[PDB]
Amino acid sequence: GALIEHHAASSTDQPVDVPYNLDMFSQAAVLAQETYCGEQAHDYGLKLGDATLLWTAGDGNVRQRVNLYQSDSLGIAVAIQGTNTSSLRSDLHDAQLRPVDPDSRYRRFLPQGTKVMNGFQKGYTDLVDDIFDHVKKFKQEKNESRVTVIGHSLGAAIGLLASLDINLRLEDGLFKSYLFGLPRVGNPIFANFVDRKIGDKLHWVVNGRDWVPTVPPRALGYQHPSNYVWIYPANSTNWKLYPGQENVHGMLTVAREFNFDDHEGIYFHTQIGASLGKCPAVLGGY
Amino acid sequence: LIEHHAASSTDQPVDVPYNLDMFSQAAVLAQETYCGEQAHDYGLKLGDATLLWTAGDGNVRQRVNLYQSDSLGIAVAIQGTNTSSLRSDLHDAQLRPVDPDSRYRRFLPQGTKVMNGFQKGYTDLVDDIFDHVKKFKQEKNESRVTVIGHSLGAAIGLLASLDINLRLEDGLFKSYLFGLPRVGNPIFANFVDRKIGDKLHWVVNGRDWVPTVPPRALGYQHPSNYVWIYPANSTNWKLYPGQENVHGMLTVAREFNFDDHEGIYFHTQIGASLGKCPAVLGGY
Ligand SMILES: *[C@@H]1O[C@H](CO)[C@@H](O[C@@H]2O[C@H](CO)[C@@H](O)[C@H](O)[C@H]2NC(C)=O)[C@H](O)[C@H]1NC(C)=O
Ligand SMILES: *[C@@H]1O[C@H](CO)[C@@H](O[C@@H]2O[C@H](CO)[C@@H](O)[C@H](O)[C@H]2NC(C)=O)[C@H](O)[C@H]1NC(C)=O
Ligand SMILES: *[C@@H]1O[C@H](CO)[C@@H](O)[C@H](O)[C@H]1NC(C)=O
Ligand SMILES: *[C@@H]1O[C@H](CO)[C@@H](O)[C@H](O)[C@H]1NC(C)=O
Repeated sequence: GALIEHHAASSTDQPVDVPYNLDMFSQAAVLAQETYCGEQAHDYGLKLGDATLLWTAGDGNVRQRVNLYQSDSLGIAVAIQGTNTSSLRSDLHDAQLRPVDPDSRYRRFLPQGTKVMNGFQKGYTDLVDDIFDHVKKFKQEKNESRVTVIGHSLGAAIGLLASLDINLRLEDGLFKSYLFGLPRVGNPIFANFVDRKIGDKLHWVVNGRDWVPTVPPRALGYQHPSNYVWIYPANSTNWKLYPGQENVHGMLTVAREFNFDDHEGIYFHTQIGASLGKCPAVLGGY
Repeated sequence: LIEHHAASSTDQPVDVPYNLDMFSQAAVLAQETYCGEQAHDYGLKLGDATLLWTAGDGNVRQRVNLYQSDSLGIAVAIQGTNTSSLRSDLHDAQLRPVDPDSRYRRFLPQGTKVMNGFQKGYTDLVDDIFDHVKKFKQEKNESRVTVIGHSLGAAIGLLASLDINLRLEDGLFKSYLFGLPRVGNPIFANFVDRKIGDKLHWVVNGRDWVPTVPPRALGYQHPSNYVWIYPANSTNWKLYPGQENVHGMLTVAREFNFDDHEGIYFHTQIGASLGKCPAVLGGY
């Protein structure tokens, strides 16, 4: 249709050592994986690391599966199910890709001109009311003010929206966010806002030459938030943090030499992937 | 989405190995394409180059000026445009990747695609260019043919350079392109490198937007080895090897402007609202 002529930042900052607690990142990883376990979905009481399963909705068909835990280190942890690269390759076309206004439940908290990808926001708005209801319920039952949002893949995209929304609309806001294989979600206005409001809480990681964080493309006006960890090579222990947005020393340096395999793999010693991790999911070991 | 891959070279930039006298000589001819009153001043001389023939008027077809040049031979310079015009017209059907025109399609790999708007710009002129290149090569006893262009003219120029090299006896001597937009897909870009890579010289000025469009996300890929003048209009220039070099233009990903398209390229001014008419070689 038309070329996006808006500018956007591409950071030139040098990559730094990853400063985060990787036990917590790993704990998030095993929960991200458990979202792909259908038979264990309503196994309430199941414990994965420090996190005990309390509630689940969705099934990966009409709505993404969401699993909610009490976790010693993460508080009330909400993990959202992702998908695989062949589903994303099939589904990301046409109306899905449209940059749209924020849903009315949270539109008034975000800058004017904020846009997010239609299919990702839809994935979120189909779950948001049940997530909010059950977060509030279990925060009250467990006397827990901390809320962590976690997700891989489509789950990471839904997760970014949930993390920002929870931080703006729910009392106590967000504690942490942990996102794995994150697609682009919104425009530069969105990305700057994410940085401003949840930048100090947000943790996200890209595995090697994963295609997923290259889409939707910058040419459609989409922009990542700041500071991703890049695991390179994929599945290795070689990780660094790439400051600012769309860092030129990172992903950008291979973004037309992607593959469809690195999306699933080993993230900080834990397997994540619909075809890869086990059920129930195992923490660490790789 | 375009799920096809494409190369993005990681090779370090190197010094520019080119004869810059010839690149500047091209630059004054790229500018003269913008001079409408002088379009038919046959005999006019700019550097080592004498005007022999002109077609087009910038309205229905781009202006093309044809010279005899001591250093470049029969030189064909194609008029470009300004960033404002490109911002307005690069939409919808103009951006579409299309098959090569039947005149040259069988010479190009299967799967080659070029931007529809730029190919139309060329195919509106190609027959007149071919006829007159042949006419003046024979009249001047000249086997060297050089193609030159800025802006849209650089895009039309790239197609001409390849087409001439494949279809015309003696092929191409040199190509000099300034502020080159993307023109075709990776198959095109690879083929350009294979067939005219050792003849091709092209340069981007600073944070010029034009060489960022059309986007890679629509399937477009630059050929190898651009000179980058950075900052814009300065004498700091390096060559960026391979295609879509990650150390170059891509490092100012999305922080373009609409002003560097016109400016100082190897000491000579190029741009529709910036030169003199007649154009001046060097001085800046
Ligand atoms: C990182 O780990 C993943 C998961 O083991 C690897 O994915 C496999 O890659 C091969 C080809 O590269 C495919 O044929 C398999 O189907 C993939 N498995 C899955 C479950 O996707 C990936 O290749 C690894 N990447 C690197 C760079 O080692
Ligand atoms: C390089 O040269 C060109 C010479 O025109 C500069 O373009 C001008 O820039 C100013 C400030 O942005 C604009 O207001 C003018 O309209 C531009 N002129 C034209 C004809 O486009 C360009 O800014 C210079 N760039 C650098 C980095 O020095
Ligand atoms: C990917 O996920 C889809 C949708 O759930 C499923 O039908 C398919 O079996 C999966 N593909 C692979 C290769 O595992
Ligand atoms: C750009 O070029 C076109 C020629 O079609 C002209 O009409 C327009 O006024 C020019 N714009 C500027 C800013 O020089």
